[PDB]
Amino acid sequence: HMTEEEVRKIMEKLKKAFKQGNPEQIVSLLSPDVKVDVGNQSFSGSEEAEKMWRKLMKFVDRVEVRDVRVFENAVMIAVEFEVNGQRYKMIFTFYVENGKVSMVSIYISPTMKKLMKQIL
Amino acid sequence: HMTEEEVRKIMEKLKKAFKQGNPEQIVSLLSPDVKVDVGNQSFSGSEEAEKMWRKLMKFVDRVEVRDVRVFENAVMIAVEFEVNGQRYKMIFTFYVENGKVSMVSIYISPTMKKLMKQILN
Ligand SMILES: [Cl-]
Ligand SMILES: [Cl-]
Repeated sequence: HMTEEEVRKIMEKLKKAFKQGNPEQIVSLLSPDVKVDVGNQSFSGSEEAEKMWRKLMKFVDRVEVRDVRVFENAVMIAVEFEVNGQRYKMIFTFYVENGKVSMVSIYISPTMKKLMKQIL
Repeated sequence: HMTEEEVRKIMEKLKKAFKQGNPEQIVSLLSPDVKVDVGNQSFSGSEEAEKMWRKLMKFVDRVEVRDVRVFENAVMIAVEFEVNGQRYKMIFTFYVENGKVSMVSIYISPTMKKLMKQILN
């Protein structure tokens, strides 16, 4: 259980990590047993989460935080990604437990899934 | 891509099915290829989703909606379930595509983890 102010803190740090593009910042906010579900792929590790993040960031030329909201212990972040001149929209949901993200839920538009399945 | 007004209609239908009892409304909102992620388990297809949903709702003796919120194509519902005298907080995130729910993400309390394991297994 975390206070409203507690969740807002991680939110601002998650927001700063996305915009500035520092991957180490993102990873430090994840719990060691963080569960990441995105599309058909699922990841159990925190170190595995970092691997998939960097594997995505190596194709992304431009990151842009569109909007950020906080619902209970969830932090939602709308992100636009530019890959090969093309823009894509992703939705991230970070569920926080004890000051760190315990679960990450990412929505992927059908056209994005193609790219993820292509540029894999 | 769906308009803000189109996502709100689904939200109200979702909100209504929670403020009321029947899960028969939520299954009608599900896409045939819907993906439900609860705990470490994932459920694919409306058939498996309607099964998992029904089994869970049969364990719940009381439902209270704490809050509802819309964010892009995502519908968030904060709920309190009561199973065997004990009460648990949960969050439902419904991702909408073309008027139906393509993906459902369910967060549960750590204290509900063992209990959720018994129901689904
Ligand atoms: Cl997109
Ligand atoms: Cl907008």
